[PDB]
This record gives sequence, C-alpha cells and structure tokens, in this order.
Amino acid sequence: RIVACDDPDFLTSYFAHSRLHHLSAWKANLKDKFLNENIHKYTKITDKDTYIIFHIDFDCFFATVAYLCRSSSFSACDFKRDPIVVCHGTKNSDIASCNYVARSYGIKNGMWVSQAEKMLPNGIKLISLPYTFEQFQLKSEAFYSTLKRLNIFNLILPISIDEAVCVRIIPDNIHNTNTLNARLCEEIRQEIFQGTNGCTVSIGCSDSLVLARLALKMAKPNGYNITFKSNLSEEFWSSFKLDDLPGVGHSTLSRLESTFDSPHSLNDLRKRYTLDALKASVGSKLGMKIHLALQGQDDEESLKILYDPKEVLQRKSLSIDINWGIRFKNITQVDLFIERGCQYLLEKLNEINKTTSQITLKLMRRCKDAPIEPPKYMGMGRCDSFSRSSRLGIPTNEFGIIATEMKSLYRTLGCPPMELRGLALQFNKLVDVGPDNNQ
DNA sequence: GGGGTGTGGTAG
DNA sequence: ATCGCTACCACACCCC
Ligand SMILES: Cc1cn([C@H]2C[C@H](O)[C@@H](COP(=O)(O)OP(=O)(O)OP(=O)(O)O)O2)c(=O)[nH]c1=O
Ligand SMILES: [Ca+2]
Ligand SMILES: [Ca+2]
Ligand SMILES: [Ca+2]
Repeated sequence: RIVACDDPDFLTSYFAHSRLHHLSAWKANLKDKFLNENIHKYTKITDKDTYIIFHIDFDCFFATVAYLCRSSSFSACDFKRDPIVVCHGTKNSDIASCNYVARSYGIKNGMWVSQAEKMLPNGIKLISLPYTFEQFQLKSEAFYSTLKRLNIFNLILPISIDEAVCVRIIPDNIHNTNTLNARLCEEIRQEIFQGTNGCTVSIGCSDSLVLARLALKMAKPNGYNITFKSNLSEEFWSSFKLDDLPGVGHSTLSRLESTFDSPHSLNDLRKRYTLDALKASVGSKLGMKIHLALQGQDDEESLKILYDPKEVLQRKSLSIDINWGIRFKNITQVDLFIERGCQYLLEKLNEINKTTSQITLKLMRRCKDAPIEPPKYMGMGRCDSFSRSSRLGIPTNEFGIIATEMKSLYRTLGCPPMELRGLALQFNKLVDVGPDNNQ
C-alpha cells in the first residue's frame, strides 16, 4: 500500500492524502464555481452601496466533521469532553484540526502530535481521528447551499472549504440595528447547524472586512460577534494578538515586536505606533494596511474582492508543489517525475482552455549540514530553495515544449538527484484561447 | 515613465 | 511512519 516517489502512482496517492492539496483544490473549485455562476450576472458591490459583512467560518472544521463521521472504533469519543485531533500519524504528524477541548491545553492546528501529547496532564488521553475528505466536501456543500437558500446576502464570496464572506447591502431607507443583525447571525448559525447535521459556525459581523475577521475570532467557538466601526473600544483591541490582524504572520509579528517593544495586544500596538515607524518596520504597503486596520478600515487591495470579485477570483497561475516523499536516486527518475508533473498540470491547463507563456521550476535541496533523513518521516527537512523561470515566447500547451524546458530548468539549478527534497512546477502566465487561431 | 528577475511572506 | 499545497501580493534589485 506504499507508493514511492518514483512510482507512477505517487502524485495521485500523495494528493489523495494531503490536506494542503485538498485545501488548495477545494478553493480553486469554489473560485471556478463562482465565476461560472456569474458569467452573465453582474453581482458586485458598487460605490453607491452601503454594506454589512457577515464573515462565517466552521469551528474546528476537520475535527468537527471527522468526529460527526467517526467510525465505530471511536463511538464512545465525546466531542465536548475529550481532546480530539485529526491527523495521519502518531509522532511527527501534523494536527490538521483540533477541537476546543484540546485547545484549552494549548494545542494548536499545525502542531505535531508528539508536541501536543506533552501538553496533556497525566491521565488525559489525546484522541486521534482519521481524515474524512469526502465528507469535509459534503459538509461544505451543505454550508454553501444553506447560505444561498437563506436569501439574505447580495454577494457570497468563497474564502475556503469552510469559510465565506457574505455581503448584505442596506438600502438608505432601511434602519439597520444590532437586533436585526443578531437575529440574522442566529438564523445563519441554526440553519447551518441543521443543514450540516451538527457542525457549528461562528460569525463576525461588521461594516469592514477587517473588523468582520476580528469579530469572527472574538466570536469563536460557536458564537457570533457584532462590532461596527462605531462600536470600537479599548476593550475590543485589547482582546487580540498582533498576528490576529490579516496579513500579519510570524515574520511580521517578529518585526513588530522588535520595533515597538513587544506589544502584547492590538491595543498595545495601536497606542505605540506611528505610521512612518510602522512602514519602516514591516514595509510600506503592509504598514499602511495595518495602520488602516487599527482604525477598523480596509485597504484598497482588500476592497477589490467586493468591487470586482470576478477579476480577484480569476486564476492567473497554475502550479504543483511536492515537498514530501521526495527521494530520488538518479536523474532519470527525476526527469520522469517532472514529466508526470507536467502531464498533470497540462490536464489542468486544458480544462480551463488556456496556454502558458512563462514557466518556473523551484526545488528544495538538503542543506549541506542537514541529516539525509530528517526528523519527519519522508520530510524535506532543512533545505535551501532554488528557483528559475523561462519565457516560452509562443504561448503553448504542448507537452514536448514545456516538459523539455522544465527538465532544462532543473539542469540549470545543479541539484544532485540524491540531494533533492522538493519540487515545484509552475505555469506563471496564462493566455486565453479564442475562436480565432489562424496564426 | 516602462520592463524584467528571484525571493519573502501570508492565507486558507 | 506519514502525506510539509498553492495562489498571489509585495519587495529589492537589475534593464531601458
Ligand atoms: C489553515 C489550515 C487549515 N487546514 C484545514 C483544517 C481545518 O480544519 C480547515 C479550516 O481551517 P481553519 O479555519 O484555519 O481552522 P479550523 O476550522 O480547524 O479551526 P478554527 O475554529 O480556529 O477555524 O482547513 C489545513 O489542513 N491546513 C491549514 O494550514
Ligand atoms: Ca474554521
Ligand atoms: Ca477557514
Ligand atoms: Ca494574521
């Protein structure tokens, strides 16, 4: 039942098991579905519209669904009392999702099982459930079907398998109130709970995208929060960590902590920062984004999804990344893998009826001082990254052209096959295919 | 002013 | 064991 990377079935088996592959494939499908359902519609927010954002997201999605769908081997498992994770393995295996019991011990999505087990007091046992990928998708379908059926939103924007941004336009003749917004939140939560046979969503409700995201975090688990710009307070900002802000990850977090004397909440940050010191710390565009976010306001870039969702959701690149299980003995096997990847990508490219004029090969190579077999079974371990791109000239979907150039790109980066630990193949620029192809 | 490249980072 | 994907914005540093 084990498929090595030189086996023709490797890509199929890896993608079938990989949560992150599913995460990307689901999002791509939701994007395509939105564009197809709106090819002739012109559903979009205009400058004349005043809107409310309902940002809706499943609580511990994989853990909830895997629990509801668990096999009889786990019948006695208790979602409200047991710490529950979803993962493949037993040690250096990622926790895809953990329930809020597990989180009360400090366990987080993305931790290794080995790390999470150590956070449990003696006598407390971690419950590890398998993935149920098809049921994740079915629950998502129920989610999106329910959102449409409620007929309360002018625009429903897919964010992910378990998350959507739902926009309600308020006519100027209508007096919106907290009570009406609360009743809509409760309707949404109950209808999704029924429609999904027991999954919970939380909801952030506001007059900006960024505040609706923060409200969502405040609402979790299994709740809703309504915080409009009018309602902003010190109590609100004091409730969030710095990387609760959209666009702030670990690297930006570290830079903000170094620049502003280790702020411990968004309130700390907003009382200490200056716009200029903030652009200097994290960059001009991200600095302006954060500055606006601390006023509860969206930046120009984030607003594009409301005003032109078709262009924001339109796919502009196509790629695969395989950075697990990569163990090749020679260049012949590397070349065959590149060919299989190009075949896979060209199927995707032909499905969307496009050609490509620029491609990229990226690789991960074992660091010179890193063990040949890393801590994580079949992991890439510590690696150096290399990337090179090539303009094709004539846009094409021809395997011969693209695969030959990808294999040449690999040659130019000089990685010995045995040192290779990861490969990415990218079609960076896509070109339409029209009815007129006479030259 | 226009173009290019590889790399960093974040989102889900 | 264990499945560490993928799209896209932003940036620094080059060309004219
Ligand atoms: C962010 C992320 C999510 N996922 C999957 C598992 C998650 O259950 C699902 C949705 O992601 P999230 O919404 O980020 O997480 P969650 O729903 O488990 O927990 P929360 O209550 O805090 O929202 O997507 C991954 O597999 N890898 C990831 O990096
Ligand atoms: Ca979620
Ligand atoms: Ca989500
Ligand atoms: Ca963030």
